[PDB]
Amino acid sequence: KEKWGIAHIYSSYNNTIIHITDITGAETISRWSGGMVVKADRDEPSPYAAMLAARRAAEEALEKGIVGVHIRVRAPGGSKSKTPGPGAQAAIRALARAGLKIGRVEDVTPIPHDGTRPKGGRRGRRV
RNA sequence: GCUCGCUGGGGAUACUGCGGGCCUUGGGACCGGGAGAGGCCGGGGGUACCCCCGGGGUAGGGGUGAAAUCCUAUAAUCCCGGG
Ligand SMILES: [Mg+2]
Ligand SMILES: [Mg+2]
Ligand SMILES: [Mg+2]
Ligand SMILES: [Mg+2]
Repeated sequence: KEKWGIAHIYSSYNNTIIHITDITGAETISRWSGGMVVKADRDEPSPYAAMLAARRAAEEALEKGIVGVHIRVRAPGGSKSKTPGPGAQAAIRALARAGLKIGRVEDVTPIPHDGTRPKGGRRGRRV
């Protein structure tokens, strides 16, 4: 019939991770991060690295019989920043261009209802 | 005039003081329908985060203006089921 999977995208200011699993999430199909396609630590969160990683993951998934994916994109969340980095949209676009169909798209960033205390003291980073 | 201070008598009753009588406006008591993260005690929850166990996967993760220390083949980061 139709084999559909899930693409988990983890986007921060330092890196990007693209992880394709099956429909239930318990079996991993492919997994690629920004540090596996570039040489400079400064280029890990760039959109171009996201495109490269997404292309590699999409090819590996396509060779195994996956047809389309639903997308779940997240920032670090918690007591860290709630906003996704610059590589999320580039990752989303590259998956479609590689040949996979796209289902529904939603963000699953974990948000606290007044949880724990963040780092930096009561004055924050002083730079 | 000064020693602005003392003392024997007579007169007045507006104000202050003292005694008596009569009030309700200030203050207090009580009744009615409502408002509020005011306080104390008991019970039930919400996501988030950390650690441990089991399944998948394999070479990086993290962090900076740029790096390094640090974590990772005793299988990390990431995903799933539980405590
Ligand atoms: Mg890296
Ligand atoms: Mg410190
Ligand atoms: Mg300075
Ligand atoms: Mg395991």
